[PDB]
Amino acid sequence: GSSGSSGDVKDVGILQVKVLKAADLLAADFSGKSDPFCLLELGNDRLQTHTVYKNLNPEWNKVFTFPIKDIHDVLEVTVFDEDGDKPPDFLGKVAIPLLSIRDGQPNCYVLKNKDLEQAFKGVIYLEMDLIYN
Repeated sequence: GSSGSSGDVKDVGILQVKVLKAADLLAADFSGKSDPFCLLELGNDRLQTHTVYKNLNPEWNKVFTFPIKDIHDVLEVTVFDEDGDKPPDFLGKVAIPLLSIRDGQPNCYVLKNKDLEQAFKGVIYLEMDLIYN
């Protein structure tokens, strides 16, 4: 038991993500509401947040931990909008290199679409943290 689990390569660190919430979220329906959701995808594993209905600003406030295989990786949080039988739609994205991760400060990351060159609509607040084994 005491012995460790030595064997598989030693990871460089761990990326701790914390989904706070979303502000100024575009409205899919005419009424003025939507059922968006945050979907974290890194390396090979992926995790999403609880889907909130009848709310333009879902207070996710969740946490997600993923192994850091390559320090040259980049986490991307794509928020879509679930529409019943119909599949989810793309409502902007956010690309941020782990390196950038300096401190656990609330840094707002505007939702930029494939054309990062410009913006899309509203912004988001994601709190990430870089850890080292």
